[PDB]
Amino acid sequence: VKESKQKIHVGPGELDDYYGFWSGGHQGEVRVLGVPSMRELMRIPVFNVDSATGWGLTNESRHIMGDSAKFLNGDCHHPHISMTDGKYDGKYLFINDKANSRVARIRLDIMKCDKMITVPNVQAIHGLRLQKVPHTKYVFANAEFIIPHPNDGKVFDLQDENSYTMYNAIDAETMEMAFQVIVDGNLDNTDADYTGRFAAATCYNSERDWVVVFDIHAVEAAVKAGDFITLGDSKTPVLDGRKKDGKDSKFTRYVPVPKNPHGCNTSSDGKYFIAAGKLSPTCSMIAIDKLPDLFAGKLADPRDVIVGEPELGLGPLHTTFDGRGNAYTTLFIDSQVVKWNMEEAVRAYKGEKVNYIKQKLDVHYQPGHLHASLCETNEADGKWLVALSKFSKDRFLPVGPLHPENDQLIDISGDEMKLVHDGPTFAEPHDCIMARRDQIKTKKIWDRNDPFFAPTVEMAKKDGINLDTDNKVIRDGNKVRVYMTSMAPAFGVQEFTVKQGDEVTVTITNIDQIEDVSWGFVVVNHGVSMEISPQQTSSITFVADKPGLHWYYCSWFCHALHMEMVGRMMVEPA
Amino acid sequence: QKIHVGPGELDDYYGFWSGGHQGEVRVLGVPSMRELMRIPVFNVDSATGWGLTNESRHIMGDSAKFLNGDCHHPHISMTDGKYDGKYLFINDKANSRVARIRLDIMKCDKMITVPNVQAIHGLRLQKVPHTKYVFANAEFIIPHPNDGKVFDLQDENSYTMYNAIDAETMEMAFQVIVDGNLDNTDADYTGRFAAATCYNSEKAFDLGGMMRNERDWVVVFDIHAVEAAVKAGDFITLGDSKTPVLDGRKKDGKDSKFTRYVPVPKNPHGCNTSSDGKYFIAAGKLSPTCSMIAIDKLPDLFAGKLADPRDVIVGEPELGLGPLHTTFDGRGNAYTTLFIDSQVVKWNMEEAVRAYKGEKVNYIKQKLDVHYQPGHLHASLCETNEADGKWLVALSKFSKDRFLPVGPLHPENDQLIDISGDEMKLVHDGPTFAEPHDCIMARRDQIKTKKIWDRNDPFFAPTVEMAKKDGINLDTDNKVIRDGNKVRVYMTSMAPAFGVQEFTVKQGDEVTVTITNIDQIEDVSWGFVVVNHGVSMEISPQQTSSITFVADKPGLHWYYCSWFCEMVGRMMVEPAWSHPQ
Ligand code: CUZ
Ligand code: CUA
Ligand SMILES: [Ca+2]
Ligand SMILES: [Cl-]
Ligand SMILES: [Cl-]
Ligand SMILES: [Cl-]
Ligand SMILES: [K+]
Ligand code: NA
Ligand code: NA
Ligand SMILES: [Zn+2]
Ligand SMILES: [Zn+2]
Repeated sequence: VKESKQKIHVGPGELDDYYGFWSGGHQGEVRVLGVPSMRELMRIPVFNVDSATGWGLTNESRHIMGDSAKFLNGDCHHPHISMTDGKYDGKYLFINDKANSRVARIRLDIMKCDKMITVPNVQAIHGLRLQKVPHTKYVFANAEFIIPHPNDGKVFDLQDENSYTMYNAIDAETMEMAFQVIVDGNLDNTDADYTGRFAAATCYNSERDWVVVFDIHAVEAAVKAGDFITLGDSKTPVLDGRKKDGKDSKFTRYVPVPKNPHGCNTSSDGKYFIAAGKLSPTCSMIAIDKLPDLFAGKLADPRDVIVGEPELGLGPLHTTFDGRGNAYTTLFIDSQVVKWNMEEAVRAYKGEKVNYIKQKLDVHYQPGHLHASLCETNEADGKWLVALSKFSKDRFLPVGPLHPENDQLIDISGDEMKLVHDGPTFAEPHDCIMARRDQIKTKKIWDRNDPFFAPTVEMAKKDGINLDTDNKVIRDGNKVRVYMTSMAPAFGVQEFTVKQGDEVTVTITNIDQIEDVSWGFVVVNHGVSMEISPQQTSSITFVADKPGLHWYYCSWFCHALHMEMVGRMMVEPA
Repeated sequence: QKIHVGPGELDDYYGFWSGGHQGEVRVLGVPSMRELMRIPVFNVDSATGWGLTNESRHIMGDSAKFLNGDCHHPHISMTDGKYDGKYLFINDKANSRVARIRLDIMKCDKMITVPNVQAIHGLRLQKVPHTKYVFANAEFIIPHPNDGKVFDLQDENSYTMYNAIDAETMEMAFQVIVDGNLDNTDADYTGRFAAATCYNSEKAFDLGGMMRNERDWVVVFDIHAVEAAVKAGDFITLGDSKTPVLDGRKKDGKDSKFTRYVPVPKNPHGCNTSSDGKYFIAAGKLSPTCSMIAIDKLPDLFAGKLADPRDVIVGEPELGLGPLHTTFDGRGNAYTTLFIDSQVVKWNMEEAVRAYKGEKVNYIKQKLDVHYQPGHLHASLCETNEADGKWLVALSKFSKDRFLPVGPLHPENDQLIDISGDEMKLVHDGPTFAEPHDCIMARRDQIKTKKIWDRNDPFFAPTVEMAKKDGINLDTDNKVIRDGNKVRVYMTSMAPAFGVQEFTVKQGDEVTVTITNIDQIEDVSWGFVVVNHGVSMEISPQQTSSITFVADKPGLHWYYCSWFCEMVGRMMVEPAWSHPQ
């Protein structure tokens, strides 16, 4: 007998035990929470435009975003942390954008998005998860929607032979495409095994849909051999993982699974891909150690890799793991989390009369994703569970027609799940991920060599500027490039003069060394705003389209004399 | 007092937090300090489409071109010196705006760019007889006209102005030219007087210059005299703005009808009306004091019955290093942030005034350490004559080691403090993003929200009129209206499907999609995203929302329901080469 009795209060001066990384949902950002307090410590802009830091306005952010900087929106769902040997290594966080078909990488040492890619020749990146073993070499990303190839407006027919969607592999370290695998059907969610050979995804188009399993080794072998095509103007190797006249691809196997299956979750012992049944009141358990036989043609029926199909309740959507042998599954219709024992389910599937269900806990209301601490790793610790519920109804004060999501913290450390905290959140975060405090190591101040602003350092070099010291205004036709340091009471350049119509770039290097002393820069009535934290260089470009005197000021309260940290841009009329 | 709000319990107060440099307003529950909602205002919100939709860009006007704001000062409208829960107003220092939020729908419903000024900072509301005016400070001195011929702040036509906005119409009411500049502002409990601190009586542009004078001032406005001159036509106008402009500067040492200047040290910052209506209290900042202005001495001051403007000061308590802001428990105590000493100091106002008269008395009751460098602070109901003395939030700018490390950028630390007793007790550290400067609390029963939109709501009434020109009944119609290279899609939305599940256009067509959520259930919000076109918006129950974008890519393009949602559809774009060149 072990009780669930962890402390959930983090009082003043006490620190949280875990980091939580929440998807920002339809709002487009990533959020850092402290767990168990469930307080938001930081917002990391990704696909949104952030007025505060200037993400989406600065030259450094728009460089990372590339052409997709033209979009002001994103739709995030699935945040995941890079792994080495099946354990979080604290290097990167990755997240999808369903709205504009992107994957972004966040560097966890600076807590900023440092790379972003628009996945070519697909629409809507939804499902996303990382290779676990030997490390996160690939980011695996589902493109949800079937589209014509090419999508040039000659063919709109979605049953055309060249209409399909694809499974996507991004090189985690370079954030370039690795390869794409054409599949049958629509892709929903995906996960990876604990060896690197296999990955799997639920599919909902084309009484039984499937989980498609990928032999990533076979895909890799084909790419190395050059046995691939390319699509349109993308150099990405494209492999064909569809069935042809009933004949399987080398790259894929289609495992029949009921019914419009949704969640696709790898157990922390590495034994199972568990697909949540959604319309079927079941989960289906695929034995990963039977997949080699499946691909080698030693099994009579792709159904032979199914070793469990527990009946759990109405509307199973997602599954997580406590590392003790239990799975935890959201029941969307019954509005519960059900705790069940995986090996007992496997024995039940063979016909033994054993109850594998341990507990059903009511949640409020209509849970979608759920996440137990370290569940994506072989160190799953069985301490905390968050269930992310879509309808909060009366659980919080009314706030008008739009309601928050209810993210409920549940103590799973003992035999009985216990609901301990209701956390309201904005714009349907949908899913989250937790890490131990000691798995995350952050920088206190920036490195002057940081790649995040290395292109700005390069630009300064071409102008002969030492960013650590210089306060200079460079004139170049109708372009004006202001460079300044900022510290203690004043901007290093307190006034400058331009001509109406000039394109002004302001680059600021914060040379304060004290942690937490962030600077800001706002140009009044010009739509210009950005952050410059200690030892960072930030830059922003705008046109001086209004004659006269225009004030700029430091936005980030950094000193008793904050109100007075200002400068003047004087714009001479045309 | 209950500190922790368990599952199934509700908060006792609403808190409305400024979004700081991030530009939104945030709704929190107090005392849990959890964020219940975000209200987009000056930011572009991917989730609801604020800043992308036609309804939101119509409210923002020309300023819809800006993707940023910088807000500090949220305030709730009042009737007879008590919150009435109708509106929240807030400033934008970055692009010189004031915005109004309707507290029944929890959305920004009006926005104004204040003409002929730069940087709206200080903002507060008339209390009595109700919030007729929104008072807003423009912080920075600029030339008039600001056409690029004169840049000198010492020119006789370089100045800044105090701004009054009609709260109900969200049009300018008047502007008062002042000497110096403007920082924070508050209003009395009669409707006659408003007051603002000034830190730049020097009209300088550099740090040393702004600190030269031993005293700047709080400028006091006789609003009755301003209104009297407006109705008498005794005003001018600047540029193309019709806003009445009154001159509240001194001439050759002679006071204007509209203003008086009370010398106060030094670069004073906070300007806070006591809840009993007795004082404007200016926080001394560079001076380790607050200056207490007796509001009942102001009529005599404006009537020339006092010899020296300092005669309206009846207290100047020495409190500590860097006083910035003051709030009130309704028990006769004031609470002031000490930015340098990093404390909140509780002090008794009537004893501070006695000490000013020389009566040696210790008016300081407690100094509580906060973490670290507090700016604003706010006690529950402090801006009303119902100040209840229960909760206090101090908003500190350096959180240092109070939270887990999250990289070089740190959160702010908004600390909840129990003040219901004689001893202040720190109960909760609340990390927040992007520097909320200030917040405002309301009792749960002071706020009444709608669960479902009204079909005649002015928020989308222009969209209803557009639909009418097309012969469209929005509650029923699922139709595609073609008009040259414009395509206007109108659909209803309710489970199980979009009312229009596919439509075809020509490459380059300008497509407007208008969706009416005809579902009646509450919490059933719909969303709409067009993949790879940067298009996203919310449609809540009985709302009509619309968004306009160019179909610049040939081929098939999926759209889907984001919120609460298969619920998908297809836009088919015929290639330009198959249509007239
Ligand atoms: Cu803008 S200032 Cu003390 Cu209000 Cu923060
Ligand atoms: Cu930066 Cu004050
Ligand atoms: Ca001064
Ligand atoms: Cl999943
Ligand atoms: Cl257990
Ligand atoms: Cl104030
Ligand atoms: K800060
Ligand atoms: Na990129
Ligand atoms: Na307006
Ligand atoms: Zn999901
Ligand atoms: Zn899901």
